[PDB]
Amino acid sequence: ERPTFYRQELNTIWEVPERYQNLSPVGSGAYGSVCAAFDTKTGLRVAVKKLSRPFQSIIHAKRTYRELRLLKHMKHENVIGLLDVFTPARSLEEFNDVYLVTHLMGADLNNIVKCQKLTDDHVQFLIYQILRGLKYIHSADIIHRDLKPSNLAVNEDCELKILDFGHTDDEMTGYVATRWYRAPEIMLNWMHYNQTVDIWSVGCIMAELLTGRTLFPGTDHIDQLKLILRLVGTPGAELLKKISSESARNYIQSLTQMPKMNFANVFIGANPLAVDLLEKMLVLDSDKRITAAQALAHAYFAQYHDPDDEPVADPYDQSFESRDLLIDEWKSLTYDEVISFVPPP
Ligand SMILES: Cn1c(=O)c(Oc2ccc(F)cc2F)cc2cnc(NC(CCO)CCO)nc21
Repeated sequence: ERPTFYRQELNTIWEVPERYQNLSPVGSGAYGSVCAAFDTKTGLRVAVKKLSRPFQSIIHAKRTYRELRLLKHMKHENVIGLLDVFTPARSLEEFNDVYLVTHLMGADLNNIVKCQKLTDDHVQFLIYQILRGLKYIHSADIIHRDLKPSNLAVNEDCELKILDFGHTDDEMTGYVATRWYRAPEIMLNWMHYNQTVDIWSVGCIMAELLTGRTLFPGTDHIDQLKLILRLVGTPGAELLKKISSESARNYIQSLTQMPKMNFANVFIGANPLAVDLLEKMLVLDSDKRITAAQALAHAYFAQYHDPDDEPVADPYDQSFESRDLLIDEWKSLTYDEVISFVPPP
């Protein structure tokens, strides 16, 4: 049955089912503003995202469909999930707004690191959960592509969820956290990239949790690359071949060759098992990076690793990605997905 909706001006008029009370602006998220609220039906504190102009263009309509598809698929402890999706619309003809509901999270990882070192046990637990969530995400052939501490949310008990999985040129420019966790092959568009871009990001995050400091705080793309290459060495012939961009490969070759540094001398005092994992994650050749599944079985996570409690995802059909459709067709697909939603247990 259709719930009763009530109206409220927040951020824009918000029209939500009565179950959602005490709506309070919480800021911005991916492609829309977020409100905290109390779900009287479940007793949960929730985050409610209203999408801004979900169907104003083909790009927007497809993006709307994409986010809804991704959130409906994800059913994992360490990945943001969909508690509810609703529209005040009674039909496709009047359908123009989409609201997404998930758990309200207490803080992001930026708030926790706060210029300070975490204990080795904290790093173990936090990275373990990230890799557990990434194993799940990657098993569905989904790539986050933009993992960073601000996308990693935690509750009081340090229970972690990954948000915003699956940025303009300007916001990737300069001394910005938006670029600091990006694998070099995506930062400078070396090649058709895969899942392991996210493992690079995990290495950057893990090192930051260990030192309290940004691993590669480049002032720009070029500065960041030099920072990266100083640690991991300049690419060898083998990797150079795989750089399908003639232009990028040519620039790479202009740089003075540097050997990989000793990670034990970079990360003084750190668990040698942590050092070892960082070495396996922060490999320039993405083909050779440790995967999430492999990293979970690494000795560093001995006290958390359970092969029987690290689930994979159901198959995720993303054939729509290569599909060209009109606005109203993307809208109709989105509508179907809203209508068909079944709330989690
Ligand atoms: C920033 N942000 C979102 O963009 C966000 O996006 C959504 C995704 C899917 C969805 F169905 C609904 C959403 F709102 C959810 C969300 C939940 N908790 C929190 N809590 C934050 C504390 C700030 O009060 C800390 C983590 O940033 N922030 C969120």
